[PDB]
Amino acid sequence: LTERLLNEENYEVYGMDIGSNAISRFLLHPRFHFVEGDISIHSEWIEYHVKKCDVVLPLVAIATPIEYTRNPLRVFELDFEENLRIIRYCVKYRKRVVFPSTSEVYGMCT
Amino acid sequence: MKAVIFAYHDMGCQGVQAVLDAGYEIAAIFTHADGSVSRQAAELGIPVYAPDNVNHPIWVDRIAELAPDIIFSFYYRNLLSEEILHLAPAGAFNLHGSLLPAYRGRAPLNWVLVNGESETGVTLHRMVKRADAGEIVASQRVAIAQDDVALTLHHKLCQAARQLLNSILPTMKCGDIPSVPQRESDSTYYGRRRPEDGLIDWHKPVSTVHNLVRAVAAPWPGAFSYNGSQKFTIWSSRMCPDAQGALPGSVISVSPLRVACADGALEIITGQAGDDITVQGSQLAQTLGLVAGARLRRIRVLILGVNGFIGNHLTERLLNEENYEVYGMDIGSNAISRFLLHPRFHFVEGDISIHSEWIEYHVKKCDVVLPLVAIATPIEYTRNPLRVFELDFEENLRIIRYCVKYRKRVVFPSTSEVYGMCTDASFDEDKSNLIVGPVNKPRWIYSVSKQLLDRVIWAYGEKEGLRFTLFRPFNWMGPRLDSLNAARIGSSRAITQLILNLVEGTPIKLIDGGQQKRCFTDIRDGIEALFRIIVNDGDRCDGKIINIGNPDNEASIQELATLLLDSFDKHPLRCHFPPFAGFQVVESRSYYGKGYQDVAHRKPSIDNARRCLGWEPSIAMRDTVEETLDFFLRSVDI
Amino acid sequence: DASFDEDKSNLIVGPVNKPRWIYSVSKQLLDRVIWAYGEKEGLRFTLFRPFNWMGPRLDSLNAARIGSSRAITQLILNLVEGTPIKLIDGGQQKRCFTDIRDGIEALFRIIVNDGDRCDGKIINIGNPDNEASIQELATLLLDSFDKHPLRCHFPPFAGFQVVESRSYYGKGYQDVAHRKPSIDNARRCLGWEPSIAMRDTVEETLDFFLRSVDI
Amino acid sequence: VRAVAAPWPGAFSYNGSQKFTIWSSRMCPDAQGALPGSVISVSPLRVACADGALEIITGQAGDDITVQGSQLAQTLGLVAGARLRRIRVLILGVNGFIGNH
Ligand SMILES: O=C(O)[C@H]1O[C@H](OP(=O)(O)OP(=O)(O)OC[C@H]2O[C@@H](n3ccc(=O)[nH]c3=O)[C@H](O)[C@@H]2O)[C@H](O)[C@@H](O)[C@@H]1O
Ligand SMILES: O=C(O)[C@H]1O[C@H](OP(=O)(O)OP(=O)(O)OC[C@H]2O[C@@H](n3ccc(=O)[nH]c3=O)[C@H](O)[C@@H]2O)[C@H](O)[C@@H](O)[C@@H]1O
Repeated sequence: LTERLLNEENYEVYGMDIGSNAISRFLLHPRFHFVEGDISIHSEWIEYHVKKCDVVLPLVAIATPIEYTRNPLRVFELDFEENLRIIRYCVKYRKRVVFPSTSEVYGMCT
Repeated sequence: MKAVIFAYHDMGCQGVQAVLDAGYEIAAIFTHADGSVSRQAAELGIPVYAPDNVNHPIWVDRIAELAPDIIFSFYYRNLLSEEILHLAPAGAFNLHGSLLPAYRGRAPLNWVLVNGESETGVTLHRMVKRADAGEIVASQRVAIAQDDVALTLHHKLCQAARQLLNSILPTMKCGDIPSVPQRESDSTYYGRRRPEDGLIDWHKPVSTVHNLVRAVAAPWPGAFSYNGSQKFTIWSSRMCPDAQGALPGSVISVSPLRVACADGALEIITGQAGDDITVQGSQLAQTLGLVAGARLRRIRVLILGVNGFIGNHLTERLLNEENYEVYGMDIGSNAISRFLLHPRFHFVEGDISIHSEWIEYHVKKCDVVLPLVAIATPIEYTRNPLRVFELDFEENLRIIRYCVKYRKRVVFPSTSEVYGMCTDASFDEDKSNLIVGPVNKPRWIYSVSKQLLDRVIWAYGEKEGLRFTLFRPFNWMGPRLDSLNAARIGSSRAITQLILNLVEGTPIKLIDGGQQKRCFTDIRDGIEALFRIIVNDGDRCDGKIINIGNPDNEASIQELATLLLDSFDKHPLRCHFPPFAGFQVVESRSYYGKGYQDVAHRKPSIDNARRCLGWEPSIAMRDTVEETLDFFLRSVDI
Repeated sequence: DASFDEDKSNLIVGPVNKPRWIYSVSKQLLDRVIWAYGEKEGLRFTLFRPFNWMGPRLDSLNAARIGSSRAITQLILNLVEGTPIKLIDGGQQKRCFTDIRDGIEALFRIIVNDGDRCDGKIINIGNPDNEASIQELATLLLDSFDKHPLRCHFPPFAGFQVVESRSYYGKGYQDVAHRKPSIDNARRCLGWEPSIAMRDTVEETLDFFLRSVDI
Repeated sequence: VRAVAAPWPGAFSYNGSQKFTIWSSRMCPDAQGALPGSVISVSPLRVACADGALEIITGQAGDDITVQGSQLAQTLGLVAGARLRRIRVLILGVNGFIGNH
């Protein structure tokens, strides 16, 4: 998504993560700004940036079927709690969430 | 005769009945917790004890109270102290497994199979202070067959002991010593086997690999290797000389399972793929999915206070080594200007007194944490005791809880002042006591602080699994040790304060006589030892309280200023500075203020640093004073 | 030091691999922080260091079975449930035992603070006239047990037995051999010296804990 | 005692408050007169039941090693003796549908 929006004309993308070991190609791209952050720790840097931006895409999530039974609590505490904190940041500062739901929400649907 | 027997496992099980058969009166059998020796002596109506350490005033002064005549050691795990050996007149004799004086180590019944020995047998000898190096009394040797494995050779050598103690033992009841010393060149003390030793090396002879597999055949850990990333063991094998032109590690057949070695091939009979059941060699290569293949990021160091005494020189050393990503946090970079632009170093803005989020984030991002921020000047202890305690204890402790929570390693900086006014000849991390003055002596608000912090680290690393290593510098000094402009306040260590007195032509004060002695360590030696700890070669540092210091440099502050003055006059800029303002001895409560106290002598036990790092100091006092002087001198408007 | 002086005696503890002193070092650093406040901020304070006080209501018999119990009431438990009186590491070390009444009286005098004599000073409450050993304690304990009007209802005495340190306390323990307080600051500031002798303390402590049990 | 002797968990009881196990025994019919549960002697270690007494051949106190019945009663230290608050319920929402009942 960073490369798509970066190739597009008027997109100033701010990307938060703990590393840059896969986004190395466009790190210094003038329309891309990397920021250091963990959605579990930072409350201010994440809230600041949500104000500064227009759309928010909280792509941080643990989405591995093994981790659900392995680490059920960290799966909940990250996929739910911390992401919801970001969503309340958005309702407060009046921003749009392009939020990622999941296919697993249907579960064993007929 | 009265016999005290230290017996354990199968050997002790048989040896106790061998002594009981030889006519002896048994009045004490000592062993350990859990064929057994405890249930054996229990069902014989014998008194049997199992102490933690038999060398104990409750036990030593109650073993000789039983009036022992002989003491016999049948595979005892703990070592006996000479004071406990000399309790029986006729003496004490340990039955060792190997054919002494060979393999005089521990657990040799495995090592004989490993190397491929042809014969080995029991050897009863007289316990001396040397490790299993007494005088031979009897030796029923046993031959190792081509098929023998661990359990088989165990019961075979066990029969050898049970058979030898039916002859020499009834003869020893009369007080004879038909003993023979050991050629102290014909000795091998093979130590304990660690689990990272039953690993297979396929680039060796099949004889070697088969010898290993037999050495750890059930119920031992068993030889093992890895297909891709699946640890699988090999319980039994067959030395197949068929080379079948294949590279070491390559699978040849799947039924029979055959792996190629440097010469020939090893044929795997049984084994397990993981902790699942032991299976047939073909079924073994099935669950592994074998066909015909072979067999078998840099480190993030977080430095809190990169711009500082240690931090500057530590970042330089970690940086020169290729594979290190150092992240250094500080309020200013006014002295780390040389590597700011260095790609393998990232500076980051922060103060541990304010930031409580960025710290935690970075502790996650890194691999080892070095909270080098700490106010460590004797004057500030009495001046701002609350400031010293809040910064050096409270805030740094919060950094450590970050580490225990995120499972990082803490190379934490303890101090020499943790010992305080210690009497010991050399201050030992693991034995020296810790002496401090009363509460009305606030100079120790620093010492007590770093110590309690030490103990909390200890508690975490022990009750919660914190990876840590404590290092206690001993008066490190060199370039970049405080600043002369901040040394004018008193907030400065000893050396650069006297250098300031030479620069501005102030009398060099020698507090309270100036006759106390300390060991002065060079910066290069201390930074090498710290890096050796950080590399942590083979976990030699985990849980250890190491000690960095240079005992070759014990001098007095008068001796220090003397060596300093002679290097000042010999400097090419002595002319640029005023004439020397002389010495003058002053009260302590005249320069440090009320409530001061001091340690008179200081000598570090670098035993652990020698033992864990393969390091001993080098640069002597003279070189340090010269380089320290030079740097600070030319860093002046000239 | 023969008698521990709050204002002169040093403070000695074993190395870090002796977590017994996690308590001592903790209470001391806290002591020193109070001292700092009292001078760098003017905190009104007074520090009192009890010396093996004992009497009625000292731990519980139910919390003594876990180990969470001081020496006196632990042995009282041993004599209550037919359990041997263990004398850790010989039980031959000595401490000065202060009665509850005297210690409370000294503390009350501290709270009164007659004429600000207690401000900034580290008072020490103890009875140097009651130095005894755990061996000698347990014997004086036993001696008071059998002449008690309820000797009969409790089971027989189970004997004494010496035990290693790291068999009852575990890894990393160490102990202070002798302990005697300098009660000068108490005397000087409180007009206070101890009175009740050990036997009364032993007898009243036992008496209370004994009848505090269902029959 | 036989039904769970080694290497099975083993029978056990309480010496006041310490857990000791009985590995081997001899049901001893000589109903030597004591309360069922009283210790009769040390060597042999005997404890009374309803119809006689049980005799302790071997055993272990705590997890220290197994010994003779005599040594067991010493590590325990025995003579003729005998073997051997309400619940706080917090209700958030006490005034309501379930709570009141
Ligand atoms: O690295 C160490 O071993 C420890 O040493 C220091 O303790 P200290 O040696 O007492 O402090 P110094 O600045 O090195 O002073 C040493 C002695 O020199 C003397 N001195 C110092 C300055 C001066 O102007 N004149 C003078 O006579 C004083 O007696 C002073 O105690 C610090 O307390 C610790 O932070 C440090 O870790
Ligand atoms: O109240 C006090 O003076 C101090 O009591 C304790 O220190 P200590 O007296 O040494 O510990 P105790 O449990 O009261 O017992 C004293 C010693 O008797 C010994 N002991 C204990 C129990 C026992 O059954 N047998 C026995 O010999 C132990 O070695 C123990 O250290 C606490 O550590 C201090 O915090 C407290 O201030």
